[PDB]
Amino acid sequence: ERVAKLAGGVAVIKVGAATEVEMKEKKARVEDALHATRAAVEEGVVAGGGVALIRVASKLADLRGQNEDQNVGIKVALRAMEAPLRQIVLNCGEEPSVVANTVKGGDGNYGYNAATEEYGNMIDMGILDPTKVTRSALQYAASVAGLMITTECMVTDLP
Amino acid sequence: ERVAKLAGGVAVIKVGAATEVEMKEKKARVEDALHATRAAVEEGVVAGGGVALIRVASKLADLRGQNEDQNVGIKVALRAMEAPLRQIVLNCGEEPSVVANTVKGGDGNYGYNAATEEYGNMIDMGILDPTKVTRSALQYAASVAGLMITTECMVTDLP
Repeated sequence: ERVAKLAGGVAVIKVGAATEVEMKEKKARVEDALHATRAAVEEGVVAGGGVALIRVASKLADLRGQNEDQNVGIKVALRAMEAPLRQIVLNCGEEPSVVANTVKGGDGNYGYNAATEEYGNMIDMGILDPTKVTRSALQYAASVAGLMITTECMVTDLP
Repeated sequence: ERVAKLAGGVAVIKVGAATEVEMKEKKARVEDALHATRAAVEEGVVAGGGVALIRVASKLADLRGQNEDQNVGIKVALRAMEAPLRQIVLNCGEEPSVVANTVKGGDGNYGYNAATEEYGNMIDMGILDPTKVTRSALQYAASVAGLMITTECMVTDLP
């Protein structure tokens, strides 16, 4: 904060809306974007639409572990890596597996543009997620769900 | 017509079988088939796997009615025409929308062979439904469900 006061400078974004329920959801989105850009800057961008994830899943098609159970454990994460793309499509009322099949038929930054309903190069269409966020999504989900599946017993209060 | 009936004799069939159950059971299926056949003859075969229906749905992609409600009414039947294929696939434990997407990507008699789990030409693979049956399925379902959706009030006995 002090470095900006001295350096460079300090900027304020003022959000406009007609009402107050609008003000709140809008201010919340600008706050969200403000963070996501700060993350991209410290950690770049990758193809959005969750294609980045689908792309790393095919790169790791040949990853193996110390034994067969570890292998299924890998295939479990890879298969999960498809889910963001799969939900995005499902929220559009469209066939999620059919979109996924055809994105997985492509290469590099080829993806589905859910807004316009046609395939293309995601970076060219301006659909970029920041790397830090995609990474962070993955690391954290993995961390919790990893633990979660090792649960054999649960202890809680009575109803 | 009187000559044809008379000169002419009557052909008979004796359904052979191991068990009296199967026997009389098989006998049944026979009389059935015979039916459809006579009918099939009077008015043939079409690609099974419910592809015929999926095929007519794309031919009618440009059908319209007297007003917008009539239009939705058309899209409602077309969308339904996909259901047999969709159930067949769902009974195999496989992704029904993914199969449908790829059959709809094809043409003519290209379909899914649920038995062998691979796509191909349905007539070549011997998967044929008789026309009279496919037609008749459609006409009757339409007839009842058509009426059914116009229901605003129901009158029955007390529980």
